[PDB]
Amino acid sequence: KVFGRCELAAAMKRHGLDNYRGYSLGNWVCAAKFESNFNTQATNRNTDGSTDYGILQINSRWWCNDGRTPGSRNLCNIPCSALLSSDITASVNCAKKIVSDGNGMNAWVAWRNRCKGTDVQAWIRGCRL
Repeated sequence: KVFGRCELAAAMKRHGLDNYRGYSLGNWVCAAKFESNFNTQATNRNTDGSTDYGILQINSRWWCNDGRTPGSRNLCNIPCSALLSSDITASVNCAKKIVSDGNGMNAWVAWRNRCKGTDVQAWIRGCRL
C-alpha cells in the first residue's frame, strides 16, 4: 500500500507516534517519505547482507527475522514480512522500540540527512489531523 501524506500522518497519530520520545509527527512523516516514499512494500538490501523493510525501512540485522540474515537478532519478535503489511501496527510498534534504543531518530539515516534540523511541520500542513 502506498499511503497519501495526510493518510499516513493520521495513521501515525492514531498509533501514538506523535511526540513519541519528543519527536513531533512531522519527523515521522518526513522519515517515511525519504525511507520508503510512503510505500509499505518497500525493501532495500544493505551491503552487509541484511535488508530494510516497510514504510520505516526496519533492518533485519537487529529488529526482524527474514530467514536469510545469518547471525542477526530479532528484537521486535516478528517476521520481516509483517513489516510490509498495509496495516502499519507492526512497523509503528517496532519503530517505538528502535527510537527508545539510545540514538533516537538518528537510527534512520534518511531522517538524519534530510529531516533533522529542517521545518518538519511542513510535512503535516493542510492535513485534517
